[PDB]
Amino acid sequence: SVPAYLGDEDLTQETRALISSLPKEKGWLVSEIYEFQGLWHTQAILQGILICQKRFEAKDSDIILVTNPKSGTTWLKALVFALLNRHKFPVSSSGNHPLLVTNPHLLVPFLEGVYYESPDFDFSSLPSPRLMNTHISHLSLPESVKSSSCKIVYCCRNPKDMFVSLWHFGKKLYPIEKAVEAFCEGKFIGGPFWDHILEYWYASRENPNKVLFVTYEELKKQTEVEMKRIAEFLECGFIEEEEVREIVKLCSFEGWRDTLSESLAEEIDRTIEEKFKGSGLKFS
Amino acid sequence: SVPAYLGDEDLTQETRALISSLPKEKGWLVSEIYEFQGLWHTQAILQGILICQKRFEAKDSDIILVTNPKSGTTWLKALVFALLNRHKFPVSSSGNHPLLVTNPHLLVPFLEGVYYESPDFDFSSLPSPRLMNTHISHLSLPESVKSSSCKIVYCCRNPKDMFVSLWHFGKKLYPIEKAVEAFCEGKFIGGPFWDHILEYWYASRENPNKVLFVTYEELKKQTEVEMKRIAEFLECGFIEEEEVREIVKLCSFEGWRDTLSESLAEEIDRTIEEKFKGSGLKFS
Repeated sequence: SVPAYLGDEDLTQETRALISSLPKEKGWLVSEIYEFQGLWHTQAILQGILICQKRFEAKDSDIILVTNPKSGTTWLKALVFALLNRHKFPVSSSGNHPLLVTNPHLLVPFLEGVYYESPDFDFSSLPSPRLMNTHISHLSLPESVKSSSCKIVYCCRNPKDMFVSLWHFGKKLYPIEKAVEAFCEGKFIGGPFWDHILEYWYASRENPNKVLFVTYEELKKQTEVEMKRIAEFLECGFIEEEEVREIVKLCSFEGWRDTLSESLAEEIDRTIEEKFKGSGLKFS
Repeated sequence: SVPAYLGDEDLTQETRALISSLPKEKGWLVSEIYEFQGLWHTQAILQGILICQKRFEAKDSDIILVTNPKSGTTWLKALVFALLNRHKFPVSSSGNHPLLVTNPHLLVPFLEGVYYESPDFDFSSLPSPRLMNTHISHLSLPESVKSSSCKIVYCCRNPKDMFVSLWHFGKKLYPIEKAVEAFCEGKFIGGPFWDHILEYWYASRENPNKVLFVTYEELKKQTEVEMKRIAEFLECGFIEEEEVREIVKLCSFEGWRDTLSESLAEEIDRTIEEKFKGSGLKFS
């Protein structure tokens, strides 16, 4: 009858009611999720964001990569990080490049977990500009990130793709057809999914100098194309074609299509089209 | 005729000669390795250690995991980190546990790369006690780590195992028989290998309250056994049997034996036995 007990008890001696007052669901998949600023968070993700907002101090030099919960981010982390550092750490430095020395999930911090398990971590001690990547949805960014001039890179994956993500946990740690109902309803780890996509979409169309929307499927189909387009969203000059090829070349060392059945796909397909009808965002 | 150029140019405007004065090798596998305090480092690893020593401030509360270059450390990182945090983040917290929210290579920092690519990073901002894990060999520890009371966990893998590690790079980025000659000679990324093992061995036998030596092969054979032994090297009380089982159980979601031929194995086998003859350390 009490939220779970996770870390830094101290900062929880005066902050533990807000959490215990939000709507929560249930089932067996996840324990006690809570609805915060419009979305349902696992208790873990929520305690983080909660300070992740109270403390994060953006810098116009930052660059936030936004992705969905549980889908791999390696390549998305290794990729760009390699793009920015082409002179600091030449893409030709092979074994000396940060990607051949340090795991990509230490080089590009997930605030959420940084603030979750290490609430005192000092991001101001990392080098600027900064590269990191998060799960949050628009309307929950650190005041500066919103009122600052960094650069947003939103990396979207088809829901049916993001769905399998959350599903995995339910496989590792009410069949799949049930979990889909929840996903499509929106009271599911990370949803209602059609908003953990549409505001960064309309966010990109509205203020294209701060927010960029890239589909993970196109990032894969034409990697060199999308990268040329990403580097032109937060840079200041020209980028050779061979520059982009040298980067992807370096990063080469880093689904539903086989998990859902036609009906559950169509089911999500029916909600995609609907939720995304008229918005301009069409899913392949 | 100049070492490569890697990051923070600033701190390299007065420090760049030391590097350019150490012995170096060659071949094609690696570019320009340098011998520092007895060992050969890739240029990257060396620039790190170099400040990693000038700056790191140990805390008797720390805990350093020492491992060899390139061999996977996930499970070794996920494992212990889970052991210490059994109350801060209950092993039963499943999806809320730091291991189901943050990649294990961000939770347990590799100083080397932290100091390499982020020289200003403030480790004093992480929570204590601290968990991190490094590649260095004994005689290169931060003054405090040596003159402090933290706790060393050295995780050794058979050389022929560590060898394949360094070899991999030569596969991704002079056949294998040649690389073995270098490994066995010692002027190879990380060697002379029989010392990136024997001082933490005699280090453990000499001061068993600070340095522990665990073979990765036993860590695998009897995971619950070794863990009970690790937790008793840097703790202060009793640990249930089911405690250890709950931890490994949680971490379950996280070679040469097929790469070397009998002759090259025996070749390294001939050097193991020799280098390790009389020392007490015998390899299976």
